[PDB]
Amino acid sequence: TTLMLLPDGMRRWSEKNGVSLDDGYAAMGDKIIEFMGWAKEEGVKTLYITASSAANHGRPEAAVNTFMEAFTEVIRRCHSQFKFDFSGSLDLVSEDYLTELSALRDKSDSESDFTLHYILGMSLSHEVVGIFNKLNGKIPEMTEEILAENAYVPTQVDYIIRTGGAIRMSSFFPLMSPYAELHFSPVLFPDTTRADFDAALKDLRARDRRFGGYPA
Amino acid sequence: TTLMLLPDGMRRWSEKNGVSLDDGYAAMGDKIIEFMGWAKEEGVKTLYITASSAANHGRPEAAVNTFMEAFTEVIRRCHSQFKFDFSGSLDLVSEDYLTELSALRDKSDSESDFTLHYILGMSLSHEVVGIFNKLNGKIPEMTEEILAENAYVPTQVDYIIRTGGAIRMSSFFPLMSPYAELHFSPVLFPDTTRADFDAALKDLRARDRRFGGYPA
Ligand SMILES: [Mg+2]
Ligand SMILES: [Mg+2]
Repeated sequence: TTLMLLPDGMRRWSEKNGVSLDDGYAAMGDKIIEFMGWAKEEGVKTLYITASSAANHGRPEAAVNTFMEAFTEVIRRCHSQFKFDFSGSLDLVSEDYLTELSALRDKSDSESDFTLHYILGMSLSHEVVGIFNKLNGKIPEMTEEILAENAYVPTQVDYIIRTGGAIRMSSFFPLMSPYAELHFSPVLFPDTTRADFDAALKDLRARDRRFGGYPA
Repeated sequence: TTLMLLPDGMRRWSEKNGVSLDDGYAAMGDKIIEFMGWAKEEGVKTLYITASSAANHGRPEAAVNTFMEAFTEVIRRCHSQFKFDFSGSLDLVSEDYLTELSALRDKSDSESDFTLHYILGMSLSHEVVGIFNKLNGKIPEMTEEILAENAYVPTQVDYIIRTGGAIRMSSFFPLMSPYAELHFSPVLFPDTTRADFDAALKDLRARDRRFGGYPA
Protein backbone atom coordinates (compact mmCIF):
# COMPACT_ATOMS: atom_id res chain seq x y z
CA THR A 1 0.00 0.00 0.00
CA THR A 2 2.51 2.62 1.17
CA LEU A 3 5.69 3.34 -0.80
CA MET A 4 8.61 5.67 -0.15
CA LEU A 5 10.86 6.69 -3.02
CA LEU A 6 14.38 7.99 -2.49
CA PRO A 7 15.19 9.45 -5.90
CA ASP A 8 18.97 9.75 -6.24
CA GLY A 9 21.59 10.24 -9.03
CA MET A 10 20.74 13.64 -10.54
CA ARG A 11 24.27 15.19 -10.33
CA ARG A 12 25.90 12.10 -11.86
CA TRP A 13 23.17 11.84 -14.48
CA SER A 14 23.69 15.49 -15.46
CA GLU A 15 27.50 15.02 -15.84
CA LYS A 16 27.03 11.74 -17.83
CA ASN A 17 24.54 13.43 -20.19
CA GLY A 18 26.56 16.68 -20.49
CA VAL A 19 23.70 18.89 -19.29
CA SER A 20 23.25 21.23 -16.32
CA LEU A 21 22.19 20.11 -12.79
CA ASP A 22 18.99 22.12 -13.41
CA ASP A 23 18.33 19.92 -16.51
CA GLY A 24 19.06 16.82 -14.41
CA TYR A 25 16.57 17.92 -11.78
CA ALA A 26 13.99 18.76 -14.51
CA ALA A 27 14.48 15.24 -15.88
CA MET A 28 13.88 14.07 -12.29
CA GLY A 29 10.72 16.18 -12.12
CA ASP A 30 9.39 14.54 -15.28
CA LYS A 31 10.39 11.09 -14.10
CA ILE A 32 8.57 11.65 -10.76
CA ILE A 33 5.28 12.37 -12.69
CA GLU A 34 5.78 9.10 -14.69
CA PHE A 35 6.62 7.16 -11.53
CA MET A 36 3.51 8.29 -9.71
CA GLY A 37 1.40 7.08 -12.67
CA TRP A 38 3.04 3.67 -12.38
CA ALA A 39 2.43 3.70 -8.57
CA LYS A 40 -1.29 4.65 -8.89
CA GLU A 41 -1.68 2.03 -11.55
CA GLU A 42 -0.01 -0.57 -9.24
CA GLY A 43 -2.32 0.11 -6.18
CA VAL A 44 -0.13 2.53 -4.20
CA LYS A 45 -2.40 4.84 -2.17
CA THR A 46 0.39 6.84 -0.41
CA LEU A 47 3.72 7.75 -1.97
CA TYR A 48 6.29 9.53 0.21
CA ILE A 49 9.22 11.07 -1.53
CA THR A 50 12.32 12.09 0.24
CA ALA A 51 12.98 15.51 -1.39
CA SER A 52 15.93 16.13 0.84
CA SER A 53 17.99 15.12 3.86
CA ALA A 54 19.32 17.52 6.43
CA ALA A 55 22.85 17.27 4.98
CA ASN A 56 21.51 17.88 1.44
CA HIS A 57 20.64 21.38 2.68
CA GLY A 58 24.40 21.84 3.31
CA ARG A 59 25.14 21.53 -0.42
CA PRO A 60 25.92 24.76 -2.26
CA GLU A 61 23.07 27.29 -2.53
CA ALA A 62 22.63 26.68 -6.24
CA ALA A 63 22.44 22.92 -5.78
CA VAL A 64 19.86 23.44 -2.98
CA ASN A 65 17.65 25.86 -4.97
CA THR A 66 17.87 23.45 -7.87
CA PHE A 67 16.35 20.50 -5.94
CA MET A 68 13.80 22.69 -4.19
CA GLU A 69 12.58 24.28 -7.45
CA ALA A 70 12.33 20.98 -9.25
CA PHE A 71 10.47 19.23 -6.43
CA THR A 72 8.17 22.26 -6.10
CA GLU A 73 7.60 22.34 -9.96
CA VAL A 74 6.16 18.79 -9.80
CA ILE A 75 3.52 20.03 -7.32
CA ARG A 76 2.62 23.14 -9.34
CA ARG A 77 1.99 20.91 -12.38
CA CYS A 78 0.16 17.98 -10.66
CA HIS A 79 -1.48 19.33 -7.43
CA SER A 80 -5.13 18.88 -8.70
CA GLN A 81 -4.32 15.16 -9.36
CA PHE A 82 -3.67 14.25 -5.65
CA LYS A 83 -3.71 15.07 -1.91
CA PHE A 84 -0.36 16.77 -1.17
CA ASP A 85 1.46 17.35 2.11
CA PHE A 86 4.98 17.94 3.33
CA SER A 87 6.96 17.62 6.61
CA GLY A 88 10.48 17.43 8.06
CA SER A 89 13.17 19.84 9.23
CA LEU A 90 11.37 22.86 7.88
CA ASP A 91 13.78 25.25 9.64
CA LEU A 92 16.37 24.22 7.03
CA VAL A 93 14.11 25.22 4.07
CA SER A 94 13.67 28.80 2.79
CA GLU A 95 10.52 30.81 3.64
CA ASP A 96 9.56 31.24 -0.06
CA TYR A 97 9.36 27.50 -0.68
CA LEU A 98 7.43 26.83 2.56
CA THR A 99 4.94 29.51 1.53
CA GLU A 100 4.51 28.08 -1.93
CA LEU A 101 4.38 24.53 -0.71
CA SER A 102 1.82 25.60 1.98
CA ALA A 103 -0.39 27.14 -0.77
CA LEU A 104 -0.04 24.10 -3.01
CA ARG A 105 -1.13 21.89 -0.10
CA ASP A 106 -4.12 24.36 0.21
CA LYS A 107 -4.72 24.15 -3.57
CA SER A 108 -4.46 20.31 -3.75
CA ASP A 109 -7.40 17.93 -4.01
CA SER A 110 -8.04 17.24 -0.32
CA GLU A 111 -10.56 14.57 -1.53
CA SER A 112 -8.12 12.32 -3.56
CA ASP A 113 -7.62 8.58 -3.02
CA PHE A 114 -3.89 9.00 -3.69
CA THR A 115 -1.52 10.91 -1.36
CA LEU A 116 1.92 12.37 -2.37
CA HIS A 117 3.92 13.64 0.56
CA TYR A 118 7.42 15.20 0.63
CA ILE A 119 9.88 14.88 3.48
CA LEU A 120 12.33 17.81 3.53
CA GLY A 121 15.51 17.91 5.54
CA MET A 122 15.00 14.30 6.57
CA SER A 123 17.19 13.11 9.47
CA LEU A 124 16.45 11.01 12.56
CA SER A 125 18.69 13.20 14.77
CA HIS A 126 17.03 16.46 13.56
CA GLU A 127 13.60 14.84 13.89
CA VAL A 128 14.29 13.73 17.51
CA VAL A 129 16.02 16.98 18.55
CA GLY A 130 13.03 18.93 17.29
CA ILE A 131 10.42 16.67 18.93
CA PHE A 132 12.21 16.75 22.24
CA ASN A 133 12.50 20.54 22.24
CA LYS A 134 8.85 21.01 21.22
CA LEU A 135 7.60 18.77 24.07
CA ASN A 136 10.27 19.14 26.84
CA GLY A 137 8.56 19.98 30.15
CA LYS A 138 5.05 20.15 28.50
CA ILE A 139 3.98 16.54 28.66
CA PRO A 140 4.31 14.12 31.54
CA GLU A 141 5.57 11.24 29.43
CA MET A 142 6.56 10.38 25.77
CA THR A 143 4.61 7.40 24.34
CA GLU A 144 4.64 5.50 21.05
CA GLU A 145 1.45 7.28 20.08
CA ILE A 146 2.76 10.76 20.81
CA LEU A 147 5.96 9.93 18.97
CA ALA A 148 3.97 8.70 15.88
CA GLU A 149 1.87 11.75 15.81
CA ASN A 150 5.03 13.95 15.78
CA ALA A 151 7.26 11.89 13.43
CA TYR A 152 8.10 13.30 10.01
CA VAL A 153 6.58 10.38 8.23
CA PRO A 154 3.06 10.22 9.66
CA THR A 155 2.04 6.62 8.61
CA GLN A 156 3.75 3.26 8.29
CA VAL A 157 5.95 2.63 5.20
CA ASP A 158 5.79 -0.79 3.63
CA TYR A 159 8.34 -0.46 0.79
CA ILE A 160 11.32 1.78 0.06
CA ILE A 161 12.95 2.13 -3.36
CA ARG A 162 16.29 3.91 -3.41
CA THR A 163 18.02 4.58 -6.73
CA GLY A 164 21.49 5.94 -7.44
CA GLY A 165 23.59 2.86 -6.80
CA ALA A 166 24.29 3.24 -3.10
CA ILE A 167 23.28 0.66 -0.53
CA ARG A 168 22.73 2.87 2.50
CA MET A 169 19.81 4.82 3.92
CA SER A 170 21.48 8.30 3.67
CA SER A 171 19.43 9.68 6.56
CA PHE A 172 16.13 8.60 5.01
CA PHE A 173 15.23 5.82 7.44
CA PRO A 174 11.51 6.16 8.54
CA LEU A 175 11.44 6.43 12.36
CA MET A 176 8.23 4.49 12.90
CA SER A 177 8.66 1.81 10.10
CA PRO A 178 11.30 -0.61 11.46
CA TYR A 179 10.28 -3.40 9.04
CA ALA A 180 10.04 -1.35 5.83
CA GLU A 181 11.37 -3.44 2.97
CA LEU A 182 14.32 -1.99 1.00
CA HIS A 183 14.94 -2.27 -2.77
CA PHE A 184 18.16 -0.75 -3.99
CA SER A 185 18.51 -0.02 -7.71
CA PRO A 186 21.91 0.86 -9.26
CA VAL A 187 20.05 3.02 -11.88
CA LEU A 188 20.56 6.85 -11.69
CA PHE A 189 17.06 8.12 -10.98
CA PRO A 190 16.39 10.00 -14.25
CA ASP A 191 17.12 6.73 -16.19
CA THR A 192 14.53 4.72 -14.26
CA THR A 193 12.12 2.84 -16.58
CA ARG A 194 8.84 1.00 -15.93
CA ALA A 195 10.78 -2.30 -16.16
CA ASP A 196 12.94 -1.02 -13.24
CA PHE A 197 9.79 -0.10 -11.39
CA ASP A 198 8.14 -3.54 -12.05
CA ALA A 199 11.31 -5.42 -11.07
CA ALA A 200 11.32 -3.42 -7.77
CA LEU A 201 7.68 -4.19 -6.99
CA LYS A 202 8.21 -7.85 -7.95
CA ASP A 203 11.21 -8.17 -5.50
CA LEU A 204 9.31 -6.22 -2.73
CA ARG A 205 6.06 -8.30 -3.05
CA ALA A 206 7.93 -11.58 -2.94
CA ARG A 207 9.52 -10.74 0.43
CA ASP A 208 8.59 -12.91 3.40
CA ARG A 209 8.01 -10.36 6.16
CA ARG A 210 8.23 -11.40 9.82
CA PHE A 211 8.27 -8.13 11.81
CA GLY A 212 10.58 -9.63 14.41
CA GLY A 213 8.33 -12.68 15.07
CA TYR A 214 8.42 -16.38 14.09
CA PRO A 215 5.90 -17.60 11.45
CA ALA A 216 3.59 -20.01 13.22
CA THR B 1 36.82 0.58 12.00
CA THR B 2 33.36 0.53 13.68
CA LEU B 3 31.19 -2.43 12.51
CA MET B 4 27.67 -3.50 13.46
CA LEU B 5 26.66 -7.15 12.84
CA LEU B 6 23.05 -8.19 12.56
CA PRO B 7 23.23 -11.95 12.97
CA ASP B 8 20.14 -13.43 11.36
CA GLY B 9 18.83 -16.81 10.22
CA MET B 10 19.11 -19.21 13.27
CA ARG B 11 15.52 -20.71 13.07
CA ARG B 12 15.99 -21.34 9.32
CA TRP B 13 19.45 -22.77 10.02
CA SER B 14 17.98 -25.09 12.61
CA GLU B 15 15.20 -26.27 10.23
CA LYS B 16 17.91 -26.90 7.56
CA ASN B 17 19.99 -29.06 9.81
CA GLY B 18 16.89 -30.57 11.52
CA VAL B 19 18.11 -29.42 14.94
CA SER B 20 16.55 -27.60 17.84
CA LEU B 21 16.55 -23.81 17.95
CA ASP B 22 18.83 -24.22 20.97
CA ASP B 23 21.39 -26.00 18.77
CA GLY B 24 21.03 -23.36 16.05
CA TYR B 25 21.68 -20.54 18.54
CA ALA B 26 24.66 -22.52 19.90
CA ALA B 27 26.16 -22.73 16.42
CA MET B 28 25.52 -18.93 16.33
CA GLY B 29 27.51 -18.38 19.48
CA ASP B 30 30.42 -20.41 18.13
CA LYS B 31 30.27 -18.46 14.85
CA ILE B 32 30.17 -15.13 16.76
CA ILE B 33 33.34 -16.19 18.53
CA GLU B 34 35.01 -16.82 15.10
CA PHE B 35 33.68 -13.63 13.59
CA MET B 36 35.12 -11.51 16.42
CA GLY B 37 38.45 -13.10 15.65
CA TRP B 38 38.17 -12.20 11.96
CA ALA B 39 37.08 -8.67 12.82
CA LYS B 40 40.10 -8.10 15.10
CA GLU B 41 42.49 -9.37 12.42
CA GLU B 42 40.93 -6.87 9.95
CA GLY B 43 41.30 -3.81 12.21
CA VAL B 44 37.78 -3.55 13.72
CA LYS B 45 38.10 -1.91 17.19
CA THR B 46 34.36 -1.68 18.17
CA LEU B 47 32.02 -4.47 17.07
CA TYR B 48 28.36 -3.90 17.84
CA ILE B 49 26.08 -6.88 17.75
CA THR B 50 22.27 -6.56 17.59
CA ALA B 51 21.38 -9.32 20.01
CA SER B 52 17.69 -8.49 19.73
CA SER B 53 15.04 -6.05 18.55
CA ALA B 54 12.09 -4.95 20.64
CA ALA B 55 9.74 -7.20 18.60
CA ASN B 56 12.12 -10.15 19.02
CA HIS B 57 11.18 -10.14 22.74
CA GLY B 58 7.61 -10.76 21.55
CA ARG B 59 8.55 -14.19 20.24
CA PRO B 60 7.36 -17.12 22.40
CA GLU B 61 9.11 -17.20 25.72
CA ALA B 62 11.12 -20.30 24.87
CA ALA B 63 12.42 -18.61 21.70
CA VAL B 64 13.38 -15.49 23.81
CA ASN B 65 15.23 -17.50 26.42
CA THR B 66 17.15 -19.36 23.69
CA PHE B 67 18.53 -16.17 22.06
CA MET B 68 19.22 -14.54 25.44
CA GLU B 69 21.05 -17.63 26.76
CA ALA B 70 23.13 -18.07 23.60
CA PHE B 71 24.25 -14.41 23.47
CA THR B 72 24.99 -14.49 27.20
CA GLU B 73 27.04 -17.66 26.80
CA VAL B 74 29.41 -16.04 24.29
CA ILE B 75 30.21 -13.46 26.98
CA ARG B 76 30.62 -16.04 29.75
CA ARG B 77 33.21 -17.84 27.61
CA CYS B 78 34.99 -14.82 26.12
CA HIS B 79 34.58 -11.82 28.41
CA SER B 80 38.26 -11.82 29.46
CA GLN B 81 39.36 -11.03 25.80
CA PHE B 82 37.59 -7.69 25.17
CA LYS B 83 35.77 -4.77 26.85
CA PHE B 84 32.09 -5.77 27.09
CA ASP B 85 29.07 -3.44 27.22
CA PHE B 86 25.38 -3.55 26.41
CA SER B 87 22.48 -1.13 25.99
CA GLY B 88 18.98 -0.93 24.51
CA SER B 89 15.40 -1.43 25.66
CA LEU B 90 16.52 -3.18 28.78
CA ASP B 91 13.06 -2.98 30.36
CA LEU B 92 12.12 -5.75 27.87
CA VAL B 93 14.79 -8.17 29.03
CA SER B 94 14.42 -10.49 32.00
CA GLU B 95 16.14 -9.48 35.25
CA ASP B 96 18.20 -12.69 35.50
CA TYR B 97 19.98 -11.95 32.19
CA LEU B 98 20.48 -8.23 33.00
CA THR B 99 22.16 -9.09 36.30
CA GLU B 100 24.43 -11.61 34.68
CA LEU B 101 25.42 -9.38 31.82
CA SER B 102 26.28 -6.54 34.22
CA ALA B 103 28.45 -8.98 36.26
CA LEU B 104 30.19 -10.01 33.02
CA ARG B 105 30.66 -6.33 32.04
CA ASP B 106 32.47 -5.92 35.43
CA LYS B 107 34.70 -9.03 34.75
CA SER B 108 35.53 -8.02 31.17
CA ASP B 109 38.81 -6.31 30.20
CA SER B 110 38.33 -2.57 30.74
CA GLU B 111 41.81 -2.08 29.07
CA SER B 112 41.19 -3.99 25.79
CA ASP B 113 41.62 -2.20 22.44
CA PHE B 114 38.55 -4.19 21.26
CA THR B 115 35.00 -3.51 22.37
CA LEU B 116 32.13 -5.99 21.85
CA HIS B 117 28.82 -4.19 22.58
CA TYR B 118 25.38 -5.88 22.50
CA ILE B 119 22.23 -3.92 21.70
CA LEU B 120 19.10 -5.58 23.25
CA GLY B 121 15.55 -4.66 22.37
CA MET B 122 16.73 -2.38 19.63
CA SER B 123 14.06 -0.07 18.23
CA LEU B 124 14.21 3.61 17.27
CA SER B 125 10.77 4.27 18.74
CA HIS B 126 11.63 2.60 22.11
CA GLU B 127 14.93 4.42 22.03
CA VAL B 128 13.43 7.91 21.53
CA VAL B 129 10.64 7.22 24.04
CA GLY B 130 13.27 6.23 26.62
CA ILE B 131 15.53 9.28 25.89
CA PHE B 132 12.64 11.67 26.16
CA ASN B 133 11.45 10.28 29.47
CA LYS B 134 14.85 10.13 31.10
CA LEU B 135 15.57 13.76 30.23
CA ASN B 136 12.14 15.45 30.15
CA GLY B 137 12.29 18.67 32.25
CA LYS B 138 15.88 17.97 33.31
CA ILE B 139 17.87 19.65 30.58
CA PRO B 140 17.33 23.12 29.00
CA GLU B 141 17.40 21.78 25.42
CA MET B 142 18.28 18.79 23.32
CA THR B 143 21.25 19.08 20.93
CA GLU B 144 22.78 16.54 18.49
CA GLU B 145 25.63 16.05 20.95
CA ILE B 146 23.36 15.31 23.87
CA LEU B 147 21.34 12.85 21.73
CA ALA B 148 24.53 10.97 20.73
CA GLU B 149 25.58 10.52 24.33
CA ASN B 150 22.14 8.99 25.18
CA ALA B 151 21.58 6.82 22.06
CA TYR B 152 21.57 3.02 22.30
CA VAL B 153 24.64 2.87 20.00
CA PRO B 154 27.09 5.33 21.57
CA THR B 155 29.45 5.96 18.63
CA GLN B 156 29.26 6.32 14.91
CA VAL B 157 28.75 3.11 12.85
CA ASP B 158 30.73 2.92 9.59
CA TYR B 159 29.54 -0.47 8.32
CA ILE B 160 26.63 -2.86 8.85
CA ILE B 161 26.53 -6.45 7.87
CA ARG B 162 23.19 -8.17 7.84
CA THR B 163 22.90 -11.90 7.16
CA GLY B 164 19.76 -14.00 6.66
CA GLY B 165 18.69 -13.04 3.08
CA ALA B 166 16.53 -10.08 4.05
CA ILE B 167 17.09 -6.71 2.62
CA ARG B 168 15.59 -4.61 5.46
CA MET B 169 16.77 -3.02 8.69
CA SER B 170 14.37 -4.95 10.98
CA SER B 171 14.44 -2.27 13.74
CA PHE B 172 18.28 -2.23 13.77
CA PHE B 173 18.99 1.20 12.11
CA PRO B 174 21.52 3.16 14.22
CA LEU B 175 19.97 6.46 15.26
CA MET B 176 23.18 8.61 14.95
CA SER B 177 24.70 6.85 11.90
CA PRO B 178 22.67 8.07 8.88
CA TYR B 179 25.38 7.28 6.39
CA ALA B 180 26.35 3.78 7.62
CA GLU B 181 27.03 1.46 4.66
CA LEU B 182 24.87 -1.59 4.36
CA HIS B 183 25.98 -5.00 3.20
CA PHE B 184 23.30 -7.71 2.92
CA SER B 185 24.35 -11.38 2.83
CA PRO B 186 21.93 -14.13 1.81
CA VAL B 187 23.83 -16.51 4.05
CA LEU B 188 22.17 -17.85 7.22
CA PHE B 189 24.36 -16.54 10.01
CA PRO B 190 25.73 -19.90 11.25
CA ASP B 191 27.07 -20.79 7.67
CA THR B 192 29.06 -17.55 7.54
CA THR B 193 32.63 -18.19 6.41
CA ARG B 194 35.83 -16.07 6.42
CA ALA B 195 35.36 -15.67 2.61
CA ASP B 196 31.86 -14.20 3.22
CA PHE B 197 33.25 -11.76 5.82
CA ASP B 198 36.14 -10.77 3.48
CA ALA B 199 33.77 -10.07 0.58
CA ALA B 200 31.53 -8.03 2.92
CA LEU B 201 34.57 -5.98 4.06
CA LYS B 202 35.83 -5.58 0.48
CA ASP B 203 32.46 -4.31 -0.69
CA LEU B 204 31.99 -1.96 2.28
CA ARG B 205 35.55 -0.52 2.01
CA ALA B 206 35.04 0.18 -1.74
CA ARG B 207 31.91 2.33 -1.21
CA ASP B 208 31.93 5.91 -2.44
CA ARG B 209 30.62 7.85 0.53
CA ARG B 210 29.10 11.40 0.23
CA PHE B 211 27.31 12.04 3.50
CA GLY B 212 24.64 14.04 1.71
CA GLY B 213 27.14 16.52 0.13
CA TYR B 214 28.56 17.07 -3.29
CA PRO B 215 32.28 16.78 -4.07
CA ALA B 216 34.06 20.19 -4.32
MG1 LIG C 1 23.09 11.41 -4.27
MG1 LIG D 1 15.20 -13.63 11.48
